[PDB]
This record gives sequence, C-alpha cells and structure tokens, in this order.
Amino acid sequence: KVFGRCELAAAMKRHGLDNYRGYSLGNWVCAAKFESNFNTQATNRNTDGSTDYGILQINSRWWCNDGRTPGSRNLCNIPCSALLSSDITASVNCAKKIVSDGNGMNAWVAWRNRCKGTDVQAWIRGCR
Ligand SMILES: [Cl-]
Repeated sequence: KVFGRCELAAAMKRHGLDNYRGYSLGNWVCAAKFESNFNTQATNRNTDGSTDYGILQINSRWWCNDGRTPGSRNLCNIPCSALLSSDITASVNCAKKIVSDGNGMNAWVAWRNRCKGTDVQAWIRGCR
C-alpha cells in the first residue's frame, strides 16, 4: 500500500507515535517519506547483506528475521515480511523499540540528513 501523507499521519497517530520519546508526528511522516515514499512494500538491500523493510525501512541486521542475514538478531521478534503489510502496526511497534535504543531518530539516516532541523510540521499541515 502506498499511503497518502495525511492518511499515514492519522495512522501513525492512532498507533502512538505523536511525541513518542519526544518526536512530534511530523518527524515520523518526514522519515517515512524519504525512507519509503510512503510505500509499505519498499525493500532495499544493504551492502553488508542485510535488507531494510517497509514504510520505515527497518533493518534485518538487528530488528527482524528474513532468514538470509547471517549473524543477525531479531530484536522485534517478527519476520521482516510483517513490515510490508498494509497494516502498519508491526512497523510502528518495531520503530518504537528502535527509537528507544539510545540514538533516538538518528537510527534513520534519512531522518538525520533530510528531516532533522527542518520544519517537519509542514508534513502534517492541512491534515484532519
Ligand atoms: Cl532523543
């Protein structure tokens, strides 16, 4: 599923991300835009052999099991395919664990380079 901007903002809010660990909703929408273009089915391979999955591009090195990342962990205790569902619950729950791990949203390189320090509220402006 390819979300619309305001549609995703609403789903993220219902699932508890607005000001989760101090990050307003616009931060999460901006992050999803540049990680996945709002597409739940986005995948991208990393040079180390891991893969990033879903609307927030969660990495199989640490967070989910895809059966093809040797020496990896599965800290969210899910198959990586669950992060590709049209239902974003698994992605959101795993993202909350990531953002609580000490580096905040700097765990997402696209957030650090394209969202951090910008007017991220613009990503939710106009939304009901
Ligand atoms: Cl933080």
